[PDB]
Amino acid sequence: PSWPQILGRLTDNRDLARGQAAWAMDQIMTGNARPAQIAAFAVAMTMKAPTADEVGELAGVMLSHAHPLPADTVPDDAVDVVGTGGDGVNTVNLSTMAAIVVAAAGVPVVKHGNRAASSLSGGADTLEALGVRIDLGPDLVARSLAEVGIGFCFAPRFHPSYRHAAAVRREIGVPTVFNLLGPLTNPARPRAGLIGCAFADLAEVMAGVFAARRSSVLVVHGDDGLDELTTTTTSTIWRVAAGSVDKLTFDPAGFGFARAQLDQLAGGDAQANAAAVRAVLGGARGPVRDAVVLNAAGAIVAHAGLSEWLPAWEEGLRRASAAIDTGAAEQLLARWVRFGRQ
Amino acid sequence: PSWPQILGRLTDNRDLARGQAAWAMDQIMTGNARPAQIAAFAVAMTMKAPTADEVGELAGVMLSHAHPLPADTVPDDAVDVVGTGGDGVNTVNLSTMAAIVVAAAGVPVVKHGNRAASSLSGGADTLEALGVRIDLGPDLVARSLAEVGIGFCFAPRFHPSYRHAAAVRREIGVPTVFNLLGPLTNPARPRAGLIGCAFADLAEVMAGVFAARRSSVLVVHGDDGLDELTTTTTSTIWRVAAGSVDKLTFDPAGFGFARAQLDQLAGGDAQANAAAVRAVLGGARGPVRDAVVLNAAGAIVAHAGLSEWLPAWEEGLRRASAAIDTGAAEQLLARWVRFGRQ
Ligand SMILES: Cc1cccc(C(=O)O)c1Nc1cc([N+](=O)[O-])ccc1C(=O)O
Ligand SMILES: Cc1cccc(C(=O)O)c1Nc1cc([N+](=O)[O-])ccc1C(=O)O
Ligand SMILES: O=P(O)(O)OC[C@H]1O[C@H](OP(=O)(O)OP(=O)(O)O)[C@H](O)[C@@H]1O
Ligand SMILES: O=P(O)(O)OC[C@H]1O[C@H](OP(=O)(O)OP(=O)(O)O)[C@H](O)[C@@H]1O
Ligand SMILES: [Mg+2]
Ligand SMILES: [Mg+2]
Ligand SMILES: [Mg+2]
Ligand SMILES: [Mg+2]
Repeated sequence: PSWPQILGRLTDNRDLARGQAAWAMDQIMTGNARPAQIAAFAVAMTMKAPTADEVGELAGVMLSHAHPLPADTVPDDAVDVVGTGGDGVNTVNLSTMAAIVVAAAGVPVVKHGNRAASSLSGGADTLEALGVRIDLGPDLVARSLAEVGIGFCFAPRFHPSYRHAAAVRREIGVPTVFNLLGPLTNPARPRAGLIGCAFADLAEVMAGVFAARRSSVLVVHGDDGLDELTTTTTSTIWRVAAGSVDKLTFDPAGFGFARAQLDQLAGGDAQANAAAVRAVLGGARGPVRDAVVLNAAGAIVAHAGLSEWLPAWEEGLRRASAAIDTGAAEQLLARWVRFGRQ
Repeated sequence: PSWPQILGRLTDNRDLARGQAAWAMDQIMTGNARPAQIAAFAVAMTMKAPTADEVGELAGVMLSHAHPLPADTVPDDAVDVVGTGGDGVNTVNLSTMAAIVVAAAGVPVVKHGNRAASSLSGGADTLEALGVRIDLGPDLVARSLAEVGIGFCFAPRFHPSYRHAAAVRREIGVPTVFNLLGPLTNPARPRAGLIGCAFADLAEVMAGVFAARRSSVLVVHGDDGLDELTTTTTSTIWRVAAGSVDKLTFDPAGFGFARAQLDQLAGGDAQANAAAVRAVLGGARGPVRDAVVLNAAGAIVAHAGLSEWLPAWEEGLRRASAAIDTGAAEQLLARWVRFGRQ
């Protein structure tokens, strides 16, 4: 394989041969690619329209180079709650809040996360502001998961070889196929998740990658553009189960939720967003709670799919709400903060 | 304007707004674009499908930054004979040989040229092997043109600010929109030309750029893939005159030209291709001579267009053949060599 061969194929609008995307990614992640080659590949793959096979190869190479969690430390039914980001709306940290609630309902959560790329405060930034340790390596994430019920895998900590693509992605600015990879490369490799996708036309491709792994995942795109299940309108859900992908539209009104305005979900800096988390876990009613409960329920539905759509959602909403109302979610965050200080 | 705005528009498969392509090219030419940005732009422009407007903007910026020739030193009827290269056939240097013959026939030639990128020996390489000084500056090119009847503008000498782009292009190794720019950026700005294009689907775009300038040009693509008028089969000609383009099919059988095999036009290294030039100029009969006379005639037809198709060709073929047969073409090369030495 070569860069002229692979780039030529992509610029002729042809799907790559098996292994070529993987060759390319490994060149990038071993530091052997020129910035121009990285850029050309990212842009060419994006404009050609990447396939699930190709994206699966890219994610596969990343996982092959990632720091793994130690053996037998991740429950077979662990779940992720994470998105691509890049929706350009700068909301409160819905995945992060949902993840805490889900863990507090008793579902093991091993969350992939990162700092913001465009938003004011990313999930890692807000957790940091809350006193949660976002710097833990493999051993300690495994202990967090065992002792607290949730572990946070800070992406740069687990994916140091991905640094080689970092400057190039920033310099070109524009989203590419690489913006699909975050949720696909959780180093603990949980088999269930509620996965946000900001890019409506590529969500199906992400879903295809999870289907090839036989993951139980809901890939979600709010029809208002959010990489979350939204409360302002319907959401599109690519449901992944038993290796197949089913496309659905989801309306929260079907479960008694009132329509919200997008500005009701607006975020701010790390301190402002940390305060927003504290308010929801404290039992404040309103639009931010509703969106958290909705997304937590989605994660629980994905979890249930590891082993029907309507009762699953009803049970998910019931469990997410109870996890907040009992105080369990607020207590879990406190215990998480205390685990880190120890 | 910004790289994210422009790259975003292109990856959305949208034509650029007026002036955006020029903005981008000026950033590249001033050393202000990162290699990753250069590469992203080249690839995105190529896959979106460039317009004549866009390519014209890129060319315009290069000419703005190029070393010009001194005022009133280029004849108003000067002609170029040059192609994109990149046809992957590795032939003898047909444009270079044609240019010498055309000049010997009395048509002033200010040739844009460069070393090979893929071939074993490009026009510049073969001229160097013949003893011609290829790297002369504006003042001396102008003197060459007046005293010898031909001048050669070495692209890297006249377009020093293009070095950032040229480097990225070698790194990604695949043809892009930038491979159209050579024939479009002759620093002497001749108004006529015989212009080869290796890319059949983009020749019409090149022709459009020349039309906007109201040049008299034949943009040519051999139906065997050559960026030259071929003798192995028919050629497509985008004839540019009166600011309009019309596409023609051209068969040299109509002028008594026998079919050649592409193998008979095969080239080698600079010394072998220099030998091929000497052989043609020395009056050897055969497929190479035929191909040279045909392309020489084409340039003379373009020159005439600055002012009927078939009579123009007949006159061009007669003048080309005679320029060789009288030894005028051999003697002009000898004078060209002496000029550079003295
Ligand atoms: C995967 C990943 C690993 C290491 C660094 C980065 C980084 O870019 O800094 C990274 N990217 C993401 C990580 C997550 N994530 O959830 O951990 C989400 C999105 C992205 C992204 O760049 O689009
Ligand atoms: C324009 C130009 C200017 C400076 C350098 C280069 C280079 O790349 O080295 C260059 N490119 C070409 C120049 C000519 N030319 O006729 O002088 C022909 C083709 C090309 C090309 O790369 O496609
Ligand atoms: O700056 P952006 O590109 O817009 O990304 C915003 C955040 O979304 C992603 O994580 P995640 O879904 O886990 O965070 P969340 O809690 O805010 O939803 C990403 O890792 C960022 O932390
Ligand atoms: O390596 P390549 O990409 O295949 O290009 C072959 C040559 O063709 C172009 O010039 P020109 O038309 O003037 O040269 P010629 O005499 O060989 O036709 C280009 O500048 C190269 O010198
Ligand atoms: Mg999210
Ligand atoms: Mg989000
Ligand atoms: Mg040529
Ligand atoms: Mg050629």
